[PDB]
Amino acid sequence: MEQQSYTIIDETGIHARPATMLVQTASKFDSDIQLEYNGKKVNLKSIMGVMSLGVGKDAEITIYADGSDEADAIQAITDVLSKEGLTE
Repeated sequence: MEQQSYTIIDETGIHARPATMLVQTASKFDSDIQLEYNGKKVNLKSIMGVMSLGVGKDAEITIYADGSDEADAIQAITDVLSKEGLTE
């Protein structure tokens, strides 16, 4: 039942670094985190979910973990999505 909205600048998006990160990070907790967009709502699956919503520069999102380690997820999940801001 946790959640966290953001505003990144990765005009490239969830590349090989943030993608592989969310895979292990999210898969670790196992809880389903629904990562939304300024005009969309899906799971931050990276494989396509994030691609569809487009996580470019200034990309606004809203994540929600609902499973078991839904809180711990938010923290480590940030570091992951936070990596996107380390680009442009």
